Amino acid sequence: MASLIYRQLLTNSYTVSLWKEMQYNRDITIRFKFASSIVKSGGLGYKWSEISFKPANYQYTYTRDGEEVTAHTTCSVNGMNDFNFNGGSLPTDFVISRYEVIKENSYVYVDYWDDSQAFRNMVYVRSLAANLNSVICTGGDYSFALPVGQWPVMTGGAVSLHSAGVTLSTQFTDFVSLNSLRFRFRLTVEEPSFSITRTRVSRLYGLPAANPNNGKEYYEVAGRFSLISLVPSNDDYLERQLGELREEFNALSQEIAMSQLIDLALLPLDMFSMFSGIKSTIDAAKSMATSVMKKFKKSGLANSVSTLTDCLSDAASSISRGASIRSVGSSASCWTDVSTSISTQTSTISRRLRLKEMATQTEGMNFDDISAAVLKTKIDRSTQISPNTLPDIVTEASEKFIPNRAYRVINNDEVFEAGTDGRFFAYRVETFDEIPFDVQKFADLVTDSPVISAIIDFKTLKNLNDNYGISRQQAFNLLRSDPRVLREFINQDNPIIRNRIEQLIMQCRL
Amino acid sequence: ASLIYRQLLTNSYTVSLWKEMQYNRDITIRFKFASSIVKSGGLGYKWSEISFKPANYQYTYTRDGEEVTAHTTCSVNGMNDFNFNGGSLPTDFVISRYEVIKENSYVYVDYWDDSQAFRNMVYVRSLAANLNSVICTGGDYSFALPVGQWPVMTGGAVSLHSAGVTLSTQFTDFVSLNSLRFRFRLTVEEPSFSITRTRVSRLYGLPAANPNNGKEYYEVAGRFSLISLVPSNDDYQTLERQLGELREEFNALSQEIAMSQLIDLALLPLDMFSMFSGIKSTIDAAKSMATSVMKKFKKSGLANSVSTLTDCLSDAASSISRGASIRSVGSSASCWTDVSTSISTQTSTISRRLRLKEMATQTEGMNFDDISAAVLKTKIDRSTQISPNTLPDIVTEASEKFIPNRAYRVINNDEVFEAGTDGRFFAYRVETFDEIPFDVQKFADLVTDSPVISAIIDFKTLKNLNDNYGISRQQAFNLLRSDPRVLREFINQDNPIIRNRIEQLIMQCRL
Amino acid sequence: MASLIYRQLLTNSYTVSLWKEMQYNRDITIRFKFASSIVKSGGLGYKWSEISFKPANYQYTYTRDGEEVTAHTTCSVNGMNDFNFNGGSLPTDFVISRYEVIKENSYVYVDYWDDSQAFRNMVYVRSLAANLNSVICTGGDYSFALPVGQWPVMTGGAVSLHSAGVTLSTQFTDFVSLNSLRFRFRLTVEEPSFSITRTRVSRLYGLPAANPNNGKEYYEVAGRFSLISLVPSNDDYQLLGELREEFNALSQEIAMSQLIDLALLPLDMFSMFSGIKSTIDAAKSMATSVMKKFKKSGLANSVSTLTDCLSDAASSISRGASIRSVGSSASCWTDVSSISTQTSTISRRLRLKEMATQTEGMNFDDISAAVLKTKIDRSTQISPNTLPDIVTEASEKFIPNRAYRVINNDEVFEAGTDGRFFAYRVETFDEIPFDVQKFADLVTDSPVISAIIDFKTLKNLNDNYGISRQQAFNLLRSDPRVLREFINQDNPIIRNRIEQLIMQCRL
Ligand SMILES: *[C@@H]1O[C@H](CO)[C@@H](O)[C@H](O)[C@H]1NC(C)=O
Repeated sequence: MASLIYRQLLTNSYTVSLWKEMQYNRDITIRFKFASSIVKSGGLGYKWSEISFKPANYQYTYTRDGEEVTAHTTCSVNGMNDFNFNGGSLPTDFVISRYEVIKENSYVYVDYWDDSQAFRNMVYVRSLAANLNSVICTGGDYSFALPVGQWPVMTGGAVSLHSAGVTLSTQFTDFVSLNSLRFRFRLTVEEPSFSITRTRVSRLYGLPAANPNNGKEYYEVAGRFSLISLVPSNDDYLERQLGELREEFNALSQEIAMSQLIDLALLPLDMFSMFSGIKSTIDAAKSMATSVMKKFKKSGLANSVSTLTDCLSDAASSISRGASIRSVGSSASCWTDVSTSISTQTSTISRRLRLKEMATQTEGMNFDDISAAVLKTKIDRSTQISPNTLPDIVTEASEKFIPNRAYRVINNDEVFEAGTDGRFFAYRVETFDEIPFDVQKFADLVTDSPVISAIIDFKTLKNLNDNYGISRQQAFNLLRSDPRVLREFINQDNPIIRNRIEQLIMQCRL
Repeated sequence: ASLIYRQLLTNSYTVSLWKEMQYNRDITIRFKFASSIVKSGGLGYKWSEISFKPANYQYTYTRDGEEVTAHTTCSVNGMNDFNFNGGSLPTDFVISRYEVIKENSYVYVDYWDDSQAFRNMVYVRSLAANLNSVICTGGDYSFALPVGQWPVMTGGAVSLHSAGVTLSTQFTDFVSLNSLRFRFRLTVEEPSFSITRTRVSRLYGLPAANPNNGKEYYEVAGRFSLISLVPSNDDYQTLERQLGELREEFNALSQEIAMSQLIDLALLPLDMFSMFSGIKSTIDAAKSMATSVMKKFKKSGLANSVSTLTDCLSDAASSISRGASIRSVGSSASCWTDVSTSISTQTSTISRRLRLKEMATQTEGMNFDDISAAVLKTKIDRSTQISPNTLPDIVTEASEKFIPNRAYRVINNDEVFEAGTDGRFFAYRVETFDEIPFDVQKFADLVTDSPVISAIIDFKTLKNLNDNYGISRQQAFNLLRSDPRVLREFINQDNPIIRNRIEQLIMQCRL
Repeated sequence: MASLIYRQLLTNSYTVSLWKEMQYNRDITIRFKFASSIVKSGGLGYKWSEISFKPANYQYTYTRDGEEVTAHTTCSVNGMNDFNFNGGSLPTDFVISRYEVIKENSYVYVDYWDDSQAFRNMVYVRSLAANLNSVICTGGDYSFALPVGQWPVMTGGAVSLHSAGVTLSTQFTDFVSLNSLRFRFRLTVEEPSFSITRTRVSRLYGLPAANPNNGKEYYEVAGRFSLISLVPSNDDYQLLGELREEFNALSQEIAMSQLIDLALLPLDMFSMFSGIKSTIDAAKSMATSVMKKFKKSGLANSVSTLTDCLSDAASSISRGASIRSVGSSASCWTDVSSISTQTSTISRRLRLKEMATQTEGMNFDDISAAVLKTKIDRSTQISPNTLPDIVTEASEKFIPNRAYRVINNDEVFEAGTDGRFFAYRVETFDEIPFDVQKFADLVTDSPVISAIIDFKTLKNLNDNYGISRQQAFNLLRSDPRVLREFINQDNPIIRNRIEQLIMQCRL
């Protein structure tokens, strides 16, 4: 459990979240404006080349419900009809070679954009739809300034714009390029017609392309849109000296309670519990489990685990082991090997039981459990545990917490111990009395059978059985490293155990 | 079946969308050049420039049974600027500058279609195409001079060979297209271009006056294979009354649920996949349901209480203020024996913390939340109104409001101590069930460390059964330990004192 | 454990990453240039209609710290003031209707772009910052080409460019479109003023809009930028016929003692994909690649279908699916010589009991996964597109026939997918009629065990290599300790069975 957090870091290292589907629902005030292109031919001044529409950019600033919002609109037309009027071939007759008009068969496009969060990084959009209201575009009065004679005026023209389909588009300009929202509008001819006064043309529906605004600042229409777009999870599109952080640990040296520590080290403190409560203040939250894992699977522990896996696989499959490497006792196995007297051999064989402890081949208190409990106590009670600094501190912890530990194995009422400090014992279960430590049997048992972690190691167990005379059940449970009886003793206030626990603390400090 | 709860809590850190798709498609690029003439003033013998322009062409051509709308845009770069002046007079034929295509120059062609490969193509890798080489021959452009003979530029042939491919963007006044950029190199051929009635001929290249030769387009076939990045949901181009209805559906299917098969299902490690693959129809290409449910799951009473238990063991182990403050019954306070709010009160307050022993792996028996999850799975699989959009926060409301009033027990040397959130507490013996005074300050020290077991077989029904349907020692031990073997044995032997308890639990998981 | 890896694959199926937040910090040499637009009115040539600025593109190639980098810089100005100077209403007096001048109120924009990686796919950016140094920009000598008269020369003018905020922009052209970075610069007038000679204008500050480059090839200013952008993790965005034979060549070369030592380890995803000397792309996407095919197979579909049938057997009861049930009642764990047929059919779901964590012994799929991890670290032919569906063909075709047992009151009931059943007592091996309709009621709920030590070899062993009570109980329970102890005692009646298991783990 408390070592299952390490096993989980390992397992989920492959993951070493970023996007989010955000829904947006906001009201808008589309204020657009037509624009006309007027090219007058030379000569006397009686001949006009074209009278057409021009896409017109228009940036404005209106008031939302307690916010001031800048916006930017661009109106355009498609499918307009090209009419013309030629009354004579002489330089003194009024002629307009080709002018554009809008009718049913045409459509009116309006690109819209704001500075809001919806259009900040909008490149992908689905579930798009909008409810727009209909308006009325009325043309104005443009006086064709002829040199001499009369002055025809194109006056009138009304047309109702009704909502239509919506899409995306891009407003291109010489400064900014904007991924914008394209509203379509259909046209219904109204009663006011446009007619050129003092001319033989009148009673023709449409809108004139000389003064469509009719001296207005804009044409206003309000709307609402609802869509779902893609945006990065992070809505935005010195820390310490490690010596001094070690001194912060030395300030949190020793004062973990023992009942509380043993109760804390019996909880599956999974990723959520382990990275939620720690220091209760961070904005980013950008997968800090991944941020610590990317440094966790770069260290000696992880490389040694992978080396164990590869020596097992290779040597099993076909590979011979170098003359320095030797098989002690039974058939070859990384678990049973003298890397390279008996003290040395047993320490070397114990250096892999640390990996057994974090390969789910344990039976008891699983020392890495207590190491992780201490870690979760320290990074909780502390404050300089910044997400940049927790990576490689979890690894310094996992690699420098409780280096000198000890293990044991049980076989038919006969226990065989071992430790990385070069110590090796063999002792009976019922009546503790040492035995000649049996090599070629300790290896054969520890290779396969479940191993136990010697928090109650044979020295302390002897001292305890001697002074605090022990019952059979208590002895069996201490051998099996049972937290129930361990905490019953810690509440019985047994100094022979409190000393061992304070020594574990002084060894798990750093 | 609480493995779903455990894995949700564990993988809540992850809180998929995009997808790598391969597209291998044929194309018929029907492209076209366009020339830009500018004729100087004076008489009409003087030409300012004769150059190229980016030339767009949109059309609609037939695929193998599909009508595909397409869009091409051709252009040339690195062309050579030749000139030719017959003199300095207003009447002499002069072309101050004209562009010609040679080997050193390159031809660019942007291509786009209305198929699926191009709708949201913004990132691409493994890009490659198999294009064939073509030939391009010059046209016949008759320079209109005011008076006299009529020179005509005629000839020129250059072969276009396929080359590297990349991306580009075809801008217009109406649309903007994320397009594919085919590049082409040039190699001279035998037909050379020359102006009739003029002292120039037998020089290689392709003129820029009229490349199309009057052809409506030049056509070249190809195929392209690539790998692009796109959103999963292909839709990026082109609750009180409902929850009450679902409550009613649960409170009408609860009794239609069975007991034997439910106990059979409650021994299954139903992982995320096992729970979210067997949806009724996998309705339409749903999102990551684990993330969808978790982003609601980790805001609730359950998860916040887990975090509180965590932090109250943490601070308590860090400094002695919290342990000393929680005011336990006595003889330890790690965090668990805390009374926020007599015996009844303490026991209920402690059992509301024992609610986490189930999803803390501190159990040994039937693990009641397993039954809750199983009933949830059964109902959301046999229901019709359950949507993937409303299942988030329903997987949380169920976990939070299933079996609010529940009971737990602890065994210690042939002495069994029960307790419940409803404020009940019974102490008794294992073999000969006989009530006994309940021992506070011992029940707490035992439930802290010793494994805790669920009260599906609680003392009341246990004693009714021991009287009517009197039981043997091994079966009684296994009922205490809540074994599925003996439980299913009784459920197949049709014991109504267990069937009624199970139906009660069902009426409590009704929601 | 070695089956827990399959259960974990199934669990993490929801993850079936691609993007990443990368930090780029690179040095750059901003070599920009101004450009002016001199428009001359008609008449004689003394009257100037306008002298404005123009967006000035410049494309070049410069040397970074061991790199040769191609770059592109676009200079522009904004908020420049418009001054005028008229010497008379005649066509023969030197007049400039409008000329643009620079002061504090104005700003200078510079769009910058390179061919490096930082600019290849820059579409999203955050935490943008930059360190730029200030420079001085001065105007040259633009001689107004008067047909006749004096020669006015606009000369002088200097301005100090101080850094300002940075943003994004897009440089558009008739050839290329570049997602570029917009460096903005504020201006402070310097001591040298701009003045037109042989003309009544002097001792006025700013930068002349006529010749701001001063005849230079560029204005060089160094800089550095830092950002955090989104990028595809795959850093490139901008053919079984012989595999089976390799497996069957590697099958028996593998040993047995060390294989059993390795088949007890929870070789989770890290441990399973660490010893693979993968490619730069496989190490990034291996797990999801194999998972997207692992949840497409008969194994996954059968698991999901058992789950669907358990849900439907708990719900349907009022209309309960009455297909068949031998035993107490419908379970969907027992859904069906007739006896041999039923047993094989039940064993095709005891494989799911195996990969559902409801076993006690060596859990044959675990041995299969151990063989897999021992073969795919040796096989030379392993590749990113290749391991996916090899993991699945392995999981599907390793040990097709496999047997199981259930113990009840010292009476073992066996079963096998090969249509064989054996009932027998633990202490005294002697067969018994196989009790169907009880074997099912027991295998349904009681734990099951695997047939690594199956009855045939078990009896051969109890005959030849006389066996003790505890050793026999542990061999029934399928204990790896006693298993490895026999394998080290060199018992051919177990070595042969293990070799058979290998040869079935063949692919
Ligand atoms: C066949 O395998 C054995 C061990 O399994 C090995 O010693 C031998 O060299 C192999 N044969 C060849 C030709 O390599």
